[PDB]
Amino acid sequence: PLIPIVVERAYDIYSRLLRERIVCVMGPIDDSVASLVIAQLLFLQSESNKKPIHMYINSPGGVVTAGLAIYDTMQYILNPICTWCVGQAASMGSLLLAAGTPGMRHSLPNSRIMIHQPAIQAEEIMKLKKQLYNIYAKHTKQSLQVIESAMERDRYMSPMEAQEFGILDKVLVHPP
Amino acid sequence: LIPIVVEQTGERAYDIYSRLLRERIVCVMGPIDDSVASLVIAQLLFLQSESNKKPIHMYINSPGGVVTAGLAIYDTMQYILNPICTWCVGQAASMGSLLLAAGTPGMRHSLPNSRIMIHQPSIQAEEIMKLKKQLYNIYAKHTKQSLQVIESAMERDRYMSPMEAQEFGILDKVLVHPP
Amino acid sequence: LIPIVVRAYDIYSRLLRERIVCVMGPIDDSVASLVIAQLLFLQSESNKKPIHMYINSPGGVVTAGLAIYDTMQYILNPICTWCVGQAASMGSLLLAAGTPGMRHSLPNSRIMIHQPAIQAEEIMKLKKQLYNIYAKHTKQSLQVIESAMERDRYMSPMEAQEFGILDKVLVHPP
Amino acid sequence: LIPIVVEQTGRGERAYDIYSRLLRERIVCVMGPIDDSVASLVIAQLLFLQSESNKKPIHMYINSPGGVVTAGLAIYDTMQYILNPICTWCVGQAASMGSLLLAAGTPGMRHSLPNSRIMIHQPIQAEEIMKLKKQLYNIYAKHTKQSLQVIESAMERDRYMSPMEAQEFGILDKVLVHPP
Amino acid sequence: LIPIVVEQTGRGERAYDIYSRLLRERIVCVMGPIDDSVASLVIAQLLFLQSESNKKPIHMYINSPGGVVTAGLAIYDTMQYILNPICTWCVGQAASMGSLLLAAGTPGMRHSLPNSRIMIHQPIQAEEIMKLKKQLYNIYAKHTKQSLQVIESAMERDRYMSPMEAQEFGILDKVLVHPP
Amino acid sequence: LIPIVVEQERAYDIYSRLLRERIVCVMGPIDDSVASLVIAQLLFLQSESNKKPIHMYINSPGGVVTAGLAIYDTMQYILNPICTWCVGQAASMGSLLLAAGTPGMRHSLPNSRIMIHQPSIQAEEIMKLKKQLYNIYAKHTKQSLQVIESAMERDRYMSPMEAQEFGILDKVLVHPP
Amino acid sequence: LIPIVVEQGERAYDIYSRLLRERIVCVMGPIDDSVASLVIAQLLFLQSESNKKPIHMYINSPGGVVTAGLAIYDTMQYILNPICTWCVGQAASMGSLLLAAGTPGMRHSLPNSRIMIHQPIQAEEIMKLKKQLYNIYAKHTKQSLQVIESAMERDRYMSPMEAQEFGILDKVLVHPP
Amino acid sequence: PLIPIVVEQTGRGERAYDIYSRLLRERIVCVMGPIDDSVASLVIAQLLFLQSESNKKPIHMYINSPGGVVTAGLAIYDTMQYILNPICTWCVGQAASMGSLLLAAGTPGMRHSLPNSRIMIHQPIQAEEIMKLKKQLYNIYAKHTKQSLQVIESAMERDRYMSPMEAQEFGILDKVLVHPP
Amino acid sequence: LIPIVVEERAYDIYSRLLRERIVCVMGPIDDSVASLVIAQLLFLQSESNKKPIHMYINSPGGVVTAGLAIYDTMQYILNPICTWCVGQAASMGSLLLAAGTPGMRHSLPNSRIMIHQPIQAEEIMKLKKQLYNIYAKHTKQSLQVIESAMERDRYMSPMEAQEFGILDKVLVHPP
Amino acid sequence: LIPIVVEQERAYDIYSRLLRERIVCVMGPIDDSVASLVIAQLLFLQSESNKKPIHMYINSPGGVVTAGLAIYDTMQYILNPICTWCVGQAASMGSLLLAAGTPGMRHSLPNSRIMIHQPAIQAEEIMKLKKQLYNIYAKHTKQSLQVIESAMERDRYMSPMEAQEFGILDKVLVHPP
Ligand SMILES: O=C(NCc1ccc(Br)cc1)N1CCN(Cc2cc(F)cc(F)c2)CC1
Ligand SMILES: O=C(NCc1ccc(Br)cc1)N1CCN(Cc2cc(F)cc(F)c2)CC1
Ligand SMILES: O=C(NCc1ccc(Br)cc1)N1CCN(Cc2cc(F)cc(F)c2)CC1
Ligand SMILES: O=C(NCc1ccc(Br)cc1)N1CCN(Cc2cc(F)cc(F)c2)CC1
Ligand SMILES: O=C(NCc1ccc(Br)cc1)N1CCN(Cc2cc(F)cc(F)c2)CC1
Ligand SMILES: O=C(NCc1ccc(Br)cc1)N1CCN(Cc2cc(F)cc(F)c2)CC1
Ligand SMILES: O=C(NCc1ccc(Br)cc1)N1CCN(Cc2cc(F)cc(F)c2)CC1
Ligand SMILES: O=C(NCc1ccc(Br)cc1)N1CCN(Cc2cc(F)cc(F)c2)CC1
Ligand SMILES: O=C(NCc1ccc(Br)cc1)N1CCN(Cc2cc(F)cc(F)c2)CC1
Ligand SMILES: O=C(NCc1ccc(Br)cc1)N1CCN(Cc2cc(F)cc(F)c2)CC1
Ligand SMILES: [Mg+2]
Ligand SMILES: [Mg+2]
Ligand SMILES: [Mg+2]
Ligand SMILES: [Mg+2]
Repeated sequence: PLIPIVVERAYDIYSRLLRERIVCVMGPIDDSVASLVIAQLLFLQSESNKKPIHMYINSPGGVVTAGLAIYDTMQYILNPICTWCVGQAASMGSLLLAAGTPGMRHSLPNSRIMIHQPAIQAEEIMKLKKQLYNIYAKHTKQSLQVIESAMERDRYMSPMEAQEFGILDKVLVHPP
Repeated sequence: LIPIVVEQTGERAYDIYSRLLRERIVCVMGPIDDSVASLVIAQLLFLQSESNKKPIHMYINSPGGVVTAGLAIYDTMQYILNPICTWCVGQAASMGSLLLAAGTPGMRHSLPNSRIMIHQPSIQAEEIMKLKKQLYNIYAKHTKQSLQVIESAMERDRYMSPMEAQEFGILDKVLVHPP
Repeated sequence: LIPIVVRAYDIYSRLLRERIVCVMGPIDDSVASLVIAQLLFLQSESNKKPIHMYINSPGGVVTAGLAIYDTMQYILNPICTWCVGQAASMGSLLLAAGTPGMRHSLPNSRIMIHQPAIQAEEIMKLKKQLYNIYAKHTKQSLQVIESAMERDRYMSPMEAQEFGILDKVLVHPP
Repeated sequence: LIPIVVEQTGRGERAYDIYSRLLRERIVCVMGPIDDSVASLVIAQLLFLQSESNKKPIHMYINSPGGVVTAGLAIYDTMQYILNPICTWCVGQAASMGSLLLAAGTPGMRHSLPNSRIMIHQPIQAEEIMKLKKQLYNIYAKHTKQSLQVIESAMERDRYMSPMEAQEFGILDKVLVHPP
Repeated sequence: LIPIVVEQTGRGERAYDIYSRLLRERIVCVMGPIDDSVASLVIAQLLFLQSESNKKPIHMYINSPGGVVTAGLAIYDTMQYILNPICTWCVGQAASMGSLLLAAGTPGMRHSLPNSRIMIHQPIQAEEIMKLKKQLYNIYAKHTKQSLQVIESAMERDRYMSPMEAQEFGILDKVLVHPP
Repeated sequence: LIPIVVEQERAYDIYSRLLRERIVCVMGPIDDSVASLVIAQLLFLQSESNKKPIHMYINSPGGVVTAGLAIYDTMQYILNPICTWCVGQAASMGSLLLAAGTPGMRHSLPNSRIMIHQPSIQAEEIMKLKKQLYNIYAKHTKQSLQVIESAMERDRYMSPMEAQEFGILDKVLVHPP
Repeated sequence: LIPIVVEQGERAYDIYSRLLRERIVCVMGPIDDSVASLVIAQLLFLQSESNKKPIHMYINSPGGVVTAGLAIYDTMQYILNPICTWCVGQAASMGSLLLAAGTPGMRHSLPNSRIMIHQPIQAEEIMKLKKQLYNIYAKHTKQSLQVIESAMERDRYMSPMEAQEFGILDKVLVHPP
Repeated sequence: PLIPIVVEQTGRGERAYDIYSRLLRERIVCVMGPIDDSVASLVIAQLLFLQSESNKKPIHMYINSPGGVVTAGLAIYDTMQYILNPICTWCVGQAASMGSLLLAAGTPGMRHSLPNSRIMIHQPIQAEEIMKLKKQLYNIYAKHTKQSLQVIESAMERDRYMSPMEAQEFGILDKVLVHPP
Repeated sequence: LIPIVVEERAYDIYSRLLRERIVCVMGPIDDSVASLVIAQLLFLQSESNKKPIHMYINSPGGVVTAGLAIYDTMQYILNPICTWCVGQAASMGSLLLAAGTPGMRHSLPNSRIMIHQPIQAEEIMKLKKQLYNIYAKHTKQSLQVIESAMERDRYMSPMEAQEFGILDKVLVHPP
Repeated sequence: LIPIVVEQERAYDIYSRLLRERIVCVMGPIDDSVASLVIAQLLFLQSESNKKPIHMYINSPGGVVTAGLAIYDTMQYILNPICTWCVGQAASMGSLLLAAGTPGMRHSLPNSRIMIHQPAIQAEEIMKLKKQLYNIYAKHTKQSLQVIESAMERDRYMSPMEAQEFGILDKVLVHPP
């Protein structure tokens, strides 16, 4: 994990991407990742409350409450958010992908998307699961019944299938 | 420890990998995982913003690794407009050979003693097969071989020499030195 | 802790400014990557000035060693190789691959051409690549190389000189 | 934690870790076990110091239980390759390859502090192990001026020598309490 | 995490970690176990301080359970080699090699705080272990002014001395609550 | 080391001797291995006599729910009266087994502690199991299911007297009558 | 410690050996080559004692190694004997395949068991194994390949009643008739 | 992995055997799990014991193995050829690598698989030595399958399993059985 | 799990083989294996000082002094010793194979034999010289040939080992 | 796994059979556990006969000095002649035990190696133990303390012939006479 430095002032390359309003959600989501992503989103809003923010997602998912913290922050800030699926968006990753601004949810052609979810009481685990159903229903425009049925299936969707389902808007090979 | 080198601009000190990045060289050395993919993708996108026309060099010495991470790099290579020169040094196996093959036509290179493997050295069963079919389609597109030939070749647990890989359509040039 | 010398450089970076590249310890992909980056950087600083490669290595990963070997042949520069301590397995291949006339050992070094999850056929193909490379740089026949590599032993610098692995055994400069 | 010190130069004030400051005084430390990593660092320092001046003495401080023989021999060969006088100093102990480096200092310039201990005993195929051992015998014979027979016999004994005994043996020249 | 402090210099402000700042005041810390790495660092600091001034006192703070005997002896020999007066201070404890270093301070300049504890008891081949032990007896005899017989008997007892008892024994000179 | 005892002569390890007196021990955490052993013992004792009572000694913090349910189903499958005894504690699945003894034959010693709370696969499946537990506790305690669900949310133990009033057990005994 | 029991001359058996004597074979726990070897040896031994008498297979398993499960399955089909399968606790993955492979009419579950047909080398070989499972489930459940494939994609358990309706088992029993 | 005990009626009364020892009394030898020197030693000891009990009666070898150490597999193979007895081999679950070699080395006509087994002839010191061992395997497979060395070499390069029917056609086994006839 | 066989007396299968005068040297040789092999050889000599003993060898070698302890015991007892190489005999394993009674050293057809060998330096060389002397005695090759051959990191086939003088017969089945 | 042998019938593990022949093995490192066992065997053999020789087989790198001294003292305490045999090696405390056999009855096989060199307590106590070893070697070898001290400093092995000349053993035997 040596991070290359680029000259524009010298920045590590992730800090340079942040200057272009790009936030990376790569790898598992936990409280530490959520904290960082939230800090970046709030910083970018203060730099400009109108300019779009790009969120790059390559994630197998992770901790549900951490994912929900990022989701709530995405909705709290005013900015348009362009989400991009590269590699995969599974579990909480696909929720974040779906939560991008309508018209601005993107996937590359070979990505895979999973809405399936591969110590607390049983009732609390179900309450969290219902929160996920409600969020997916809101952003995909599918019924709760369809979301519940689809999330039970242990499978990935192609980008085209995810587009038809309402998780994303555009499948792009290159810019138009 | 990464050595530091000085470039004349006054003088600026770079670690040697950052200096290579300044020359439009991106390294894909070692196993491919999400962390490596993230770094390679960031570098490719940065280089495109510096110039959407100038070639980018991708050095590949890799046993492969995580398929979805490899596909993320592959999709980024196709997304950016730039010519990409791929170079096989040491080995390109599994996802490494896919990236090698995905360089711009005419600009896929190997050094003379490298070894290339398209075999994948041994989620639900159906999903594993879907990924495998995606690999077949990508190799078919860039090698110009049929799906039948690719499927048969990938079943064989072997490496190809650079000349063999050239004949197969994985690369274009086997170079001892510059022309 | 790496000492700093005086612009302030860590001592390995200072050696690199003097066109010295170190191949100390086991060779793996990470070492190969670093050595290759240094060789290519030094070529861009000057495609004519000699590069010094210091080798103290028990060997390591064959494909990583071959990546360094191919880079040594790719760049135009004269490469002076130096054996200090030992050059075994892939280390001795790199030593032998220096520019003719510029392959050196210190007097107490030891050199080994013996090699102390892939298919049997692929292991043999790699071994044959090593035979061909040693034959080319030592000027010995394939038969002699194959026989010598079977023997689990080190050569002294003088014996390695007679074999064609190196050119000069030096106590001090002339 | 390595303390940082400030030195006054021709270009102003510069901050060095204390080992880097010692290197500026032409002092090279060989403390702890000798392996390829230590040899690499010591060799780089010796070659750097030669380039700063091929005439000025270099001080080598040795407190070592020994270590890897080929790594020790790499340092030894570098000591002989550079032109500079090398003052060796035994502090604490010089055992196995450490005592070889101590003995390899420039004649007249091999030193020990009074309470140091020196060991020439040494605490791949059989033939190759013997070849290395014979190389050590030859090097000790050359620098101590003792016969091969005496060196071989002495190296078999699992013991340390005092600085005075090491002086009489030809490993070092001076046992010093303070400067003259 | 080591706090940073700011000093005013000829060029403006310089930031030192607090141990480096103490070194600028000629204070060398010997806290924790003594091994070759600690000895190397302490020796480098003592030699640096001698080069800054061969007359100004050096303060050595000792809070140590002891450690490696040859490493302790390397520090001891360096303390005797440099010309400078050395004030030793026992804070917390000085046990085994720690108490040897404490006792080796310049006569009149060996100090303890009131609640410290001092141990001269000490918590390779048999002959070599005894030779080292005899070196310790000789050093304690020299600096405490007690006979070899008394030192040998005292070192057999698995116990600590109070600062007052250590003063009476000849290990230290002053037990201080605050400056005079 | 398990001591050996002699019966009038045959030598048994002491647990095997207890088994001869129709005593089955459920001590420690419940997992598939414990369930297998307990089930084998219950079925063996039924074959020796389908009428004679079986004593089940329970000192358990609970454990794997499906393993506990396997024991529970076996207790209901065999015809025999089963006397359950709480010694030390019966928590989580342990208290379910205690409650599942034959009515009138569920016992605790005076200093035992009983917990019906479950100290904290897909979410839906975790809830299905939890609902199965509610139904079983309701059946054997004779409390409405609404009361069971509320009580199981409370992270606490009951004394033997409180567990008796709740319908988990029938008798709190210091010694035999 | 495995308790020892006495059978009537008196002979002392460990309790699992006593069960084997009653023609009961336990498949409790993860299935791997070692478990398969033991189960196969027991089935073949029981066939040699009598090629007509029923054999009882008790299943409490989360599944395990597919080829090991298939070795047991093939042995069940090879021997002539009627095989009564019993689900206690759970039968998941390969466990539910063995349950379903009992003799028609003789596949049983206790009331609180859970059954899963979902399944929690090169890609082509993994798919070939998966297709073998589809074919076996189709044969014993009498469902179509399409229905089996769809059902196996769903990460869920079935109740015993739902498994009965699906064709995995024949009887859900609280006690003997 | 507690091994059940079974009781047999003898001339002197009752004898208790662990179930594997009981199978050995019926001339059944198990090769289950990875093959290493320890497994080879036990299998070899059992084959030689069974030969001494009768040099004519068939021996059954049950194979469920991913393979393992090549020299250990070859030790078992050589023992199978050394004893005079007919050896019936049975593939249950899988026979991969050295496991499939042992399966193929059963007496002609007596090599069996159950219907859902999988067979692999692919194989998932100095380089020259590794090749010498590999050539020994080619020669053994050629002898027992009756295929050419060229066909064996090509087939062993492919990282795949064969079904029992495909293994039958290849010459690795003779019969694929659901139940006895 | 070691199977038990009945002869009534019940023996584990290795103990049954010992009743047939078979001693197994399978796996690495260390002091514990040497102790067991030596005890078995001495026991078999006491049962009969004339009847042959069979030693089965499948070993990568191991501790030199432990191997030499077995070797010395083989020479001490009067009995003919038939050695059998199954799988491999490498390093000390091949020394034991070669030390069988002349005419009674056997290999199965697919075994591999290695005489190459994959404290202070002087003591390591003394042990190595002891091995040279023992191989020279039992193979009838010169010290020079043994030293040269042991330097080569390779295995011999049974036929090559026969020609070298390590063994006498390569057998597919009994005659 | 220790093989079992039959004597004319009683079945012994092979080490117990050797003990029946008055053979005690000291193979492997010497620690308190090994000492305890050897001492028990020596005392048992003395009670069977206080006159018949005992054979001690030594293949040992040495080990704990006080444990070795416990065995040594027991060898001297019992009346019996003790034949010591070096097979493989006798190093450190192993060579002390070898040397402590009855005069005329200390044996080595031809390829054995013997080392008298010794490859938390206070320094003084370590020296006291070392002096005890010097005294014991002097007594049994008949060499002076000065010669023993000098020889023990040398990190080397002796051949059986050299050990014979030194006074550690009496006979180097290829086979019985
Ligand atoms: O201070 C600000 N906004 C101004 C600002 C300016 C520069 C930066 Br950097 C960060 C925030 N806010 C940011 C919003 N925050 C609430 C919050 C917190 C949070 F974790 C998530 C949210 F969506 C929202 C309360 C305080
Ligand atoms: O904003 C830009 N490009 C401009 C730019 C300028 C400087 C830098 Br540094 C990085 C990007 N894009 C780059 C393309 N990106 C989508 C994307 C994301 C991705 F992960 C892979 C892709 F191939 C493409 C969306 C945002
Ligand atoms: O960009 C350059 N050369 C110019 C240059 C200038 C400054 C630096 Br720093 C590095 C390279 N090349 C360097 C050679 N590279 C191919 C290559 C790659 C490689 F890994 C090994 C090789 F021997 C050769 C293709 C691109
Ligand atoms: O370049 C130089 N000398 C000049 C120089 C200037 C500044 C520095 Br920093 C280092 C060396 N040499 C130094 C000697 N080196 C060979 C060598 C290498 C080595 F590892 C040990 C040696 F004793 C000698 C070849 C190159
Ligand atoms: O070079 C010097 N002294 C001058 C000097 C000036 C600045 C610094 Br920083 C260090 C030393 N000496 C320092 C003493 N050293 C011998 C030595 C070494 C040692 F490890 C301990 C000692 F007590 C003494 C020999 C070289
Ligand atoms: O074999 C018998 N009963 C007779 C018997 C006699 C001696 C013994 Br020991 C065990 C059982 N049954 C017992 C009931 N069993 C089904 C069963 C299995 C099970 F795991 C739990 C149950 F509650 C019931 C089927 C076969
Ligand atoms: O020997 C027999 N049957 C007789 C018998 C008698 C007592 C016992 Br115990 C075991 C077997 N057969 C049984 C079937 N076996 C092949 C076999 C092996 C196998 F692993 C699974 C099978 F379904 C079938 C071949 C040998
Ligand atoms: O002693 C016998 N045969 C008789 C016999 C009788 C009962 C038993 Br149990 C074992 C062997 N032989 C058996 C064959 N053996 C050599 C051998 C050893 C071996 F490991 C594999 C082989 F194929 C052959 C030599 C001694
Ligand atoms: O007591 C006997 N022989 C008779 C005998 C009888 C039954 C048994 Br069991 C063991 C030995 N000897 C056996 C040989 N032993 C010396 C010995 C020991 C040894 F470890 C290896 C040897 F080659 C020889 C001396 C005592
Ligand atoms: O009771 C006896 N001897 C009689 C006896 C009879 C049968 C047996 Br078995 C063991 C001892 N003694 C044996 C000697 N023992 C003292 C002893 C103990 C010891 F550990 C070592 C010794 F050298 C001596 C005191 C008790
Ligand atoms: Mg103490
Ligand atoms: Mg709680
Ligand atoms: Mg799942
Ligand atoms: Mg493979």
